[PDB]
Amino acid sequence: SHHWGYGKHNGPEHWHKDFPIAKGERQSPVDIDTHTAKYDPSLKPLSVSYDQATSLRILNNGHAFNVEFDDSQDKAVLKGGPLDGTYRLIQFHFHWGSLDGQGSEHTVDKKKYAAELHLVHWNTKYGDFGKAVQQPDGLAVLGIFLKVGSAKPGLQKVVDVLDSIKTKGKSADFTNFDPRGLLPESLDYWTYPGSLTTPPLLECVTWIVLKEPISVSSEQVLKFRKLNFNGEGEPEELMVDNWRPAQPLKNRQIKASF
Ligand SMILES: NS(=O)(=O)N1CCCCC1
Ligand SMILES: NS(=O)(=O)N1CCCCC1
Ligand SMILES: [Hg+2]
Ligand SMILES: [Zn+2]
Repeated sequence: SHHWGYGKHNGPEHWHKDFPIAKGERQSPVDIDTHTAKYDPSLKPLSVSYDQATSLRILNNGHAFNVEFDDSQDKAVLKGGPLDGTYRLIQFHFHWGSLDGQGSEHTVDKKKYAAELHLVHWNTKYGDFGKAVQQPDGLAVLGIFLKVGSAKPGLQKVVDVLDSIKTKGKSADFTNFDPRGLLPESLDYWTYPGSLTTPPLLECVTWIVLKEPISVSSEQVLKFRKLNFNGEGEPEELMVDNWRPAQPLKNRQIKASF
């Protein structure tokens, strides 16, 4: 069978035929118009508590790679900001381009970054991820832009395992990785209600998008671009341009923490 992806024949313009929510009222990503976003003094301080994070594995899922965490206890959590309660880190992944001038999902005044990091968390009041994605406040995704410049030292362990997970369905052990090494200095952010940016495109996400990008080197992003969408032994389809473009804002407001 065919499957959704990022090519001409199965990319974002096709997703609505199997995932009609693709044309919904709270789809992600969106363009962040900085002049229209409003400071919200009701936002509480944002709390990223990752000191006890336990990474387990890295997986090439045929769309991106996921760095997976042990979420059987509150070992790595996001709280505060726009969030009510506690959200547990389950995985992170990236979206990136074929060229440095595109790759992000969110845009900032229509600016595209080279890539975007998504740290995915689920609301512990719903007990598991699968139940959380049946809820309008089930997930919180912390989004971080990547620009090309100086290397991000904390990213290099991710870059160096990618050769071992080149093709779809390959995984590798990935213990003792500290995701705090992927953050910028500032936690200043924009927030809005949205969706998963991949099928099934479920409208369950509180998005928290940091204003400050991280810098990664050209060499680091070049290694992202050597991954494959295809499986082993299949003709090579480089894993590039695995981003969804901006969707209509509709009846939403983006709030700023700053
Ligand atoms: N609607 S979809 O899931 O993106 N896909 C399009 C290509 C054929 C298989 C279904
Ligand atoms: N790209 S995303 O919206 O962060 N992600 C959340 C977890 C499920 C797959 C989609
Ligand atoms: Hg939902
Ligand atoms: Zn994502």
